[PDB]
Amino acid sequence: SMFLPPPECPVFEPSWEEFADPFAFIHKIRPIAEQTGICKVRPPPDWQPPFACDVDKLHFTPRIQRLNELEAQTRVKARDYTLRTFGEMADAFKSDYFNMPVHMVPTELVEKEFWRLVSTIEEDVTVEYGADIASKEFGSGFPVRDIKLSPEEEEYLDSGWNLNNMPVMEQSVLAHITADICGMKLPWLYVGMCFSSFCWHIEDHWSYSINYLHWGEPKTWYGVPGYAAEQLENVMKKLAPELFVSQPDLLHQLVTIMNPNTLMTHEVPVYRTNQCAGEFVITFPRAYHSGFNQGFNFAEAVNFCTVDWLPLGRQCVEHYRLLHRYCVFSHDEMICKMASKADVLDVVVASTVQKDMAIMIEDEKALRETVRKLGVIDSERMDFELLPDDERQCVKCKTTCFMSAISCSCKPGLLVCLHHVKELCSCPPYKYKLRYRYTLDDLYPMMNALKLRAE
Ligand SMILES: O=C(O)c1ccnc(C(=O)O)c1
Ligand SMILES: [Mn+2]
Ligand code: NA
Ligand SMILES: [Zn+2]
Ligand SMILES: [Zn+2]
Repeated sequence: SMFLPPPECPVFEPSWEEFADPFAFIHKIRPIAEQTGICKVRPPPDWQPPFACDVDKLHFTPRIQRLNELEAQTRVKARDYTLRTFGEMADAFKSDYFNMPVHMVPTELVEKEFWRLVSTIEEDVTVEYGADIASKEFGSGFPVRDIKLSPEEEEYLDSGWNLNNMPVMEQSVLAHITADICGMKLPWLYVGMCFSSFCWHIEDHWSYSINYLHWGEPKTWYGVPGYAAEQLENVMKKLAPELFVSQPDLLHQLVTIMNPNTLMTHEVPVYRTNQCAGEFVITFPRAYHSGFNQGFNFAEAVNFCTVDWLPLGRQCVEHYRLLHRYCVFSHDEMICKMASKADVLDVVVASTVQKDMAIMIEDEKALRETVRKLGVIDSERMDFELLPDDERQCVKCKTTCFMSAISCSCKPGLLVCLHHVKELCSCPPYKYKLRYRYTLDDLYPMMNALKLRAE
């Protein structure tokens, strides 16, 4: 009556045969899990990657978090903690909050209380949360090559489910990107405490994510399937329109806490789960998710992109354009990079890239015909991939240009994409130049190499 828990998301317990290949498994469960947005994966009982670190030498500065439903928070960014001192703070907080030992506090009660707490104006509870990229100063919870490693660690070094591997494996198309995009290739570490929260969001470029809880108390999740993404946004926009004002850049994205019952009242499907230590949660493309930690814990997560994802990635960039949102990378640049490496691509990958590339080329063909009819005549080849991102964003829609753009000597350095030829300046279009990475004639042999590779 006060909080009605959403239905549970799917839980999978793969055999060791099934577990051997994460991408095969994820493809397999996808028909089920994409209907719920998130799912949980329990590894085989003896898959137990060793965790080891010194709690006194690991330092980080956490973000302070107010817990108010519908209040704006920024998706990225008062004191430094070691893992030990954060833990001591975290345990004391929960212990004092409930006047109980921490293991005795029912997960159902922490959940109820979380939603009461964020709802109540009179309550002004603040907590702290660590969110930080895998670095030399704070490394992965999974074993990596560096130290002399134990046989136990060597067992899990090359695991597909070791989250350092998944990104740079042949089957995350993100692995092929040469643009560093560190925020999307490197794992992130999350040190949680009771009620510390992640707001409703989807991943950049509508990518997958995979989250492993190394140890500690559970992480509570809510997820919405990709097909219902715009439904959720419509609900949120009505209740919190300030979150939907356009952002000056990626460092100013606004997100918020919102009761899943509010979504369920508006017929948005929502699923929940308690992720416990040693379990994975996978989020699917464009699947909204949010949650909070039950207590002191330690999680690790990374984004990835399968061949299943490529056409959604193209759709995402089109969606970003319509919203004037910045891109993390150029999707077309990634496609062409892969084409230029057709001989070493996996064959199913080559086949899928070929299909996306065919759409890209046909769309590009139409756009160039349109701008020619606008009276843009001069053109010059341009290696867009050499420009810093902030030097190749469309003035109007902020898209990262790669296939082509329009420039005018009138405004040096400024570019518009071919959708916004009329937004560059007031000179007549005969003064403009079409800057292009490839002629259409360059592009067809590139696609053809993919075809040969694919057979
Ligand atoms: O704080 C987390 O555990 C979490 C969960 C899902 N997603 C994110 C994220 O930042 O993408 C963070
Ligand atoms: Mn996320
Ligand atoms: Na509150
Ligand atoms: Zn544009
Ligand atoms: Zn001009």
